[PDB]
Amino acid sequence: DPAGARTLVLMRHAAAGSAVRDHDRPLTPDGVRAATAAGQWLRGHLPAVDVVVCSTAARTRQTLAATGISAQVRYRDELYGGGVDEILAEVAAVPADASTVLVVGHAPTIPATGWELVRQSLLNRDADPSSGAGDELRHFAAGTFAVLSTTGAWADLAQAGAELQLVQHPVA
Repeated sequence: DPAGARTLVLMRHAAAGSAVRDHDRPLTPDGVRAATAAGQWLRGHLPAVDVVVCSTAARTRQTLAATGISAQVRYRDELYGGGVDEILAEVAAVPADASTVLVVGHAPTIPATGWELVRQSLLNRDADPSSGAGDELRHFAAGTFAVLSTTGAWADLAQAGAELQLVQHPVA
């Protein structure tokens, strides 16, 4: 039945400064360091990212740039303030044979998305409904990412859910 797991990385952009338009706010120097560290970790520890879905905001674009990940990128205004359902609709639309997908977006939606996927996966696995699975997402500062795994096709992610593997917190 399953035939391999797909890897989903849900990232909140790194720390950003001030600008006269919110969408133009740049990373701070500490946010650049945090995004750089996150990229180094991702490229050293996970399969190469195949597809990135990224908010059009400067800070999300810049976070991606700082990671050093070269992949096909889908920039989406839907990720600039979209909710869980919008983020999942965009993940569902990626090339189906992608093995590893990175999402670079904003809180609160990014951690909420992870949490919903975890709870759906619990349900599908007939887990104990008092399970604390997903509680690691309770801290999700700028630059954090969660790594999840699913056996479902990308299109089916909302129904299939995903299991949380790790949450990597910013180190700068």
